[PDB]
Amino acid sequence: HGGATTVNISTAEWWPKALNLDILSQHDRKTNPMGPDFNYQEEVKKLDVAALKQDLQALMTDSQDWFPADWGHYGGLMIRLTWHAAGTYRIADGRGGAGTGNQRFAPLNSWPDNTNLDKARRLLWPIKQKYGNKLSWADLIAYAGTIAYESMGLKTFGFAFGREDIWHPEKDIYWGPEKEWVPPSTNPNSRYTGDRELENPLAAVTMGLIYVNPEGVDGNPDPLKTAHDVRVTFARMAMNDEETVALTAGGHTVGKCHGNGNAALLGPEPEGADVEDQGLGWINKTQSGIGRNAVTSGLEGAWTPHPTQWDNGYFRMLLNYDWELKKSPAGAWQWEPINPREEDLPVDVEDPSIRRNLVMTDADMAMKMDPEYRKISERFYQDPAYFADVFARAWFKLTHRDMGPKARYIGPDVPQEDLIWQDPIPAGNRNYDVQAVKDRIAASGLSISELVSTAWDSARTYRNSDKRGGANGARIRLAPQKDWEGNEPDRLAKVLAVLEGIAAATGASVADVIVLAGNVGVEQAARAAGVEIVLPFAPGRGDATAEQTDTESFAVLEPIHDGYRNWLKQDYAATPEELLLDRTQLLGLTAPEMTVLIGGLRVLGTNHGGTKHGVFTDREGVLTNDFFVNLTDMNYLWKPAGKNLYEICDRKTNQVKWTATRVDLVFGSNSILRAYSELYAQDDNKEKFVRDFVAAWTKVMNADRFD
Amino acid sequence: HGGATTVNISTAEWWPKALNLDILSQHDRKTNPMGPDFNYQEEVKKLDVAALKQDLQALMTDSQDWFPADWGHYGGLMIRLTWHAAGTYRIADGRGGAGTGNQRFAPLNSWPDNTNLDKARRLLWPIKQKYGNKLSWADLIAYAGTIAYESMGLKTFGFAFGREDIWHPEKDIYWGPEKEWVPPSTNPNSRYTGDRELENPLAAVTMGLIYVNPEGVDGNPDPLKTAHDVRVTFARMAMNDEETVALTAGGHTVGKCHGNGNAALLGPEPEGADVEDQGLGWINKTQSGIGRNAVTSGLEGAWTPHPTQWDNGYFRMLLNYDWELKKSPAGAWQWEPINPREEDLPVDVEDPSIRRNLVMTDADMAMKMDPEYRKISERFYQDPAYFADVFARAWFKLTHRDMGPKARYIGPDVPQEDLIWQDPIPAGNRNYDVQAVKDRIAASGLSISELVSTAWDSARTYRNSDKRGGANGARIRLAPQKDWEGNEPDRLAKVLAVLEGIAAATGASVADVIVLAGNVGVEQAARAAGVEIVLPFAPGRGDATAEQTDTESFAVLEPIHDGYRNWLKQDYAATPEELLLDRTQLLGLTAPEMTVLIGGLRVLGTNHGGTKHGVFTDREGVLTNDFFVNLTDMNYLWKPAGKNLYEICDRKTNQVKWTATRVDLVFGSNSILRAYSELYAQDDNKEKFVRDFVAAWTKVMNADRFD
Ligand code: HEB
Ligand code: HEB
Ligand SMILES: NNC(=O)c1ccncc1
Ligand SMILES: NNC(=O)c1ccncc1
Ligand code: NA
Ligand code: NA
Ligand code: NA
Ligand code: NA
Repeated sequence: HGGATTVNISTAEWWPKALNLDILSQHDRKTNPMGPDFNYQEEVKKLDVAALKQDLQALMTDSQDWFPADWGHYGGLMIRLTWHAAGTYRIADGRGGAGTGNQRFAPLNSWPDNTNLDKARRLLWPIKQKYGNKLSWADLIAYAGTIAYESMGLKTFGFAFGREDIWHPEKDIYWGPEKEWVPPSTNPNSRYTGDRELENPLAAVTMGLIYVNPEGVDGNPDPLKTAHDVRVTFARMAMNDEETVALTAGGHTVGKCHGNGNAALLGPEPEGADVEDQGLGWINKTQSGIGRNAVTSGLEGAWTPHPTQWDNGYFRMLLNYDWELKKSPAGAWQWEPINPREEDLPVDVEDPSIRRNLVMTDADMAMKMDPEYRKISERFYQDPAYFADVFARAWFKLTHRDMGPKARYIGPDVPQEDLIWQDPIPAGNRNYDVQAVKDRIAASGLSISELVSTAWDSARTYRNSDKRGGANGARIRLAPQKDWEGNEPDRLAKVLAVLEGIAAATGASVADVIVLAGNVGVEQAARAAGVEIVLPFAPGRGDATAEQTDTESFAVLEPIHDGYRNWLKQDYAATPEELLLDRTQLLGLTAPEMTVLIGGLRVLGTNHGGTKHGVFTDREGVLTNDFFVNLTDMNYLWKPAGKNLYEICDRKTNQVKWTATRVDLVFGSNSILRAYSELYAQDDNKEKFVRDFVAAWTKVMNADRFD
Repeated sequence: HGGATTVNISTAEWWPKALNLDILSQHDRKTNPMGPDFNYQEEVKKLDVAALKQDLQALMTDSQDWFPADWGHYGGLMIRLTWHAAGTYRIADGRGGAGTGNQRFAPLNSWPDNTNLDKARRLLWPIKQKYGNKLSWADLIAYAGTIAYESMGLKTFGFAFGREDIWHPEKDIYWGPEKEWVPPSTNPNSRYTGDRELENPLAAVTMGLIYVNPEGVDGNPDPLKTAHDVRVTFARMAMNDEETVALTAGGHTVGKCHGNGNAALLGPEPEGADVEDQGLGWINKTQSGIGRNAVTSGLEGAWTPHPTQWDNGYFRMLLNYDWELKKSPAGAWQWEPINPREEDLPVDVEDPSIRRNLVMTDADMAMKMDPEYRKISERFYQDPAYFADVFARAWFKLTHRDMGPKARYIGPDVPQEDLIWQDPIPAGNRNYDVQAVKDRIAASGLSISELVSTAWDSARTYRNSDKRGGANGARIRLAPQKDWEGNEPDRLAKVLAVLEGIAAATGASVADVIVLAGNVGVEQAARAAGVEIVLPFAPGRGDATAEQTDTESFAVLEPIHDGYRNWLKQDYAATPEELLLDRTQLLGLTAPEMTVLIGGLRVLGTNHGGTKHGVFTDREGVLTNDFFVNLTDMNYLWKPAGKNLYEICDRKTNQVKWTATRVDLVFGSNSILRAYSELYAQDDNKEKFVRDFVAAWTKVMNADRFD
């Protein structure tokens, strides 16, 4: 046969550095099986949430013969699922999280840490079958641990629904440079550089772990290094000290470690296992892997005397006893108590009249041994009421920190309360005379550059990874945002002065105006070209207050690179086009959209700094395919002027016609991008360019509109 | 930053064997930049072909300063472009060819053999700009060599238009196992196995060569090995001895080898070159690479005294002179004449008053030295008229062997003649009473299995790689097809007997009936389910005669594997699911379509051999999601029964409920496919399953309808 039917037969073997444009073309018609008028948001509403919880509760104690629930209670497992489902989230880029059901596809379905979560997912199947298209997996998975906590005795803070499902792995996510699973923090391709600093975009200490290692740093028990490790990793998943302790205690307040066997004797991870395993993994055909002779972490024992119940066991065991390293039966550093009481011994998973042992992971010990955590552990020990209130919030934050604003939240249990990390925003003045505001905007002595940049910049923060950022809420005017360099705070100030009063004058939100300012500016550059159109408009945006604005959090959204405005804050070690590709992907743009947006924003002179790189025109401020036209023109030759800069030179005359950056010239060099640049440079495609630029513009501006 | 912005950051690093489903999801909305009501077939019609040739002719002698035409004539280069554009085609799978404009994207844009074709493509740009959306690149490229031949003095047989463009590389194509360019025919990953046999699906002797090596087999001049090499490679691109000679002589009757420099001193291939090279490649910044001090093959000299003119020079030089190995200035085995005449010396590319040398490649020598080719070379020497008629056809076959049937051909120069390799088919009886034929079909004592298999099998031959195969022409009834095992010739015979007379009785083509037979059978299994529908229908199919049917050619289409009917002729070394993925891709099916088609065809008992593997039903012959339902059901466990077989067993009882093949179980193991199988197993999706199966069924049946 002659197809390329295995995954490694790619064009990525000869040119490994080459741009990964495939990440822009994800989740398209052909991969998606749903109809095209399908819409989950409206379909989920129709779901009998009441009945659903009837059945999740049901299941938690319906032990299946093919994978026996510890003590007749899957509660433990189901929480871990949801923990690990959410564990992947990182604040740098917002990627990862419970938000997509990413865990039922590779790579995550086969991470060491996600061991046996394959079973959990399958245990849920029959429910997802019963409820069908009204209950995505992403949601079902996010609920499972939450109902589990209820059934085990915790009042949880609430729940939303409305996480749409995907149908393949998120190609856009970079999980770390490692080549094998769980390596030491020094190998040829280690993610640690310098002062043992975890390179600045990742949240786990090694590949295929969720947050940290349980045997301690690099397999080497040390409660106080571990402590440090925990503090950074959780911080990068947006959790603070209080939250972190609360979560760890809260998790380990139920359930068990499983390591009562020989790890190596387990089958291959689910992506490695063969068709007979029903797409599960880590199956053990040699000996029994169910119930009691079962291995998962390699660690063995339960943190509490009653692991199917919510109680204070975790700090009671941790603070009362003294603890000491020992080795699981599978052979793993764990901590056990030095001569405890039989009463405190969790019993056996099959036969309740056999007492087994207790454990602590190195990360559990970090809670006692670290001076800062210790202070919090004490607080929850003698104030359980607080512990449970804190934890229930943190679990709910954990499981929703990536759904973005409350516009998208759905179903009966949604905290009516506004959390600061829901980046809240008022509703906007729905209706009023738009055309009037356009009128007054046009009046001001305000250039198309000024208009369009500001509008662009309010909008450019958005990212689908976790649905933060956007035009909406006009957080651009507020701190910390109005002082960011890339955001040009002088230009900004000036524009807002105008637009704030025009918005005051009109009772249309600064946001709506900031946007409409862009819109106008486009239409002006377009008309001046000769095609006159009205850009569409979505009024209704609120104006979020600085109280409801966690400024420390918003730093991860600072633009320190924006190709669309030829902005680069430093010289980074990633190429400035790789950088753009990242940005573009997070906006949710396609490759062609990315292509037009450059072409247009160049010739409208939106270039940050009043720089004129990639402004291939005499007709600056006028929406034309001029960029694409001179880019593709071989009357010119391109010369490096060092460092993200080139000179465009006439071949005959040798004079320099313009300058440009890698961001600009990537569209004339890359074969797929030059396909698009050639398209728009065609004589017959000036209307296409302009219709097209505008659709894309519009798309970006309505990026965060969940209404 | 945290995106996966370079190509090698994939899931294909941990599980290299894993199924490449990405090949099914190619050429989708997000990669495609055109509008959605765009349609090229109708848009090309509007093109001023007359003016186009005015300009191609124009260009052939408009030498550009940035890449100087040999003698003021690009003719040579432009032919080579089109040759190499078409060179990629292979008959095994139909993949490769001029048909898509695949050459302007990686990998082909950077093959060693395609060296400097990057310049050719760019030289054409301004024309493609001028004509815009009415002239795809795929067509423009296919024309360039054809107008070149005209302008140089050859009456070409004709031209079609209507090759749609792509916007990224055809991921489906496997070019060979090699890891470096042009290696020896023995390295760890060599494509040669056994008696130096080129493994049965590929048409070049090594990676990134078009057909064969010019320095001889493995760099080792031997006209008579080379000869053999040529004979097989060309045969695998569908050319016979007569055609092959004709083409080689015909090509080398104009143009030159360029090797007047230091090869190593050339820049990186276009995918390797940096943004400053304007997405060209092999640029030489150190010294001059234009005009005369120019390197391409490494060989140097011209095959004929007049290389810008069509003449008899090629055989005149080859047959009159005796020849001897020597070395280009770049250092390459070529053959030169032993003391020729100055008159016969092609002059210099810049200064016509300097005489240079002649060459022959080892493949040119193969024409003289091989006894069989020699006989043909003699024939063309003393009968130029014949040579040119033969060659013009072969060039036109070369450039159109992949466009499929003449339904798709467009524009003023199309040979009114029918060539046998256009797999011709009569027009069908457009209108007549369909419902009547349905009526009579239903009458016959003919099962849903019988109906649907036959209908499936007539249709299953189709492949988009080169648009051969399909329901149309009913070539299934004819030889060689009605004797293929997988095609079940008894069952077949029986059905046709019936359907032939029903078609005789009705004046609807056997093809239309064969299809409509399937259609009915579906509707019967569907109604019996309880959903009653009318499947759509495209009448109009002709019935091709066995005269207009090159039976040797049709062997490459024999189904020796069809998962959709659990058919496997042997035990191949590729996995039976990899095999399906290939088939599915060539049909043009998506992953979800692939998924339903299995689910349905199983339960309709279409399984080849009357086998019951993957027939998870009591209600055999009834269109239900039964397959998906029991597949996903964990009351069962799957046990290998050796060799593409498994037993589905009740966990409690240990009895065997059904059997199944890897093709069946791949949908319950693969994470992306089990996503789709779970979808269709949902309680709420029986109508979806059935609407969906039917759309897919329909798609397959109208696969070859270009009307
Ligand atoms: C929230 C929640 C949570 C959290 C946060 C956590 C956190 C954690 N964790 Fe966890 N875990 C958990 C919850 C949890 N957790 C659970 C539930 C479990 C168990 C369950 C069962 O039973 O399975 C665990 C389990 C577990 C285990 C065991 C596994 C088995 O099965 O065997 C381990 C090793 C761990 C570790 C860990 C670490 C290292 C950390 C850091 C911090 N953990
Ligand atoms: C048809 C057509 C054709 C064909 C078939 C061919 C076939 C061939 N071929 Fe060829 N070629 C050609 C056409 C051709 N051809 C041309 C046209 C040329 C050149 C052009 C120029 O001038 O560049 C060549 C060229 C050539 C060269 C040179 C390159 C440069 O530039 O330097 C070589 C080496 C060759 C080889 C060859 C071989 C080995 C073969 C096998 C067979 N090529
Ligand atoms: N390996 N882990 C288990 O088998 C399990 C854990 C928690 N509840 C039920 C089963
Ligand atoms: N390297 N080949 C050339 O430069 C060329 C060949 C044929 N016509 C024009 C230029
Ligand atoms: Na995310
Ligand atoms: Na407990
Ligand atoms: Na092809
Ligand atoms: Na000639």
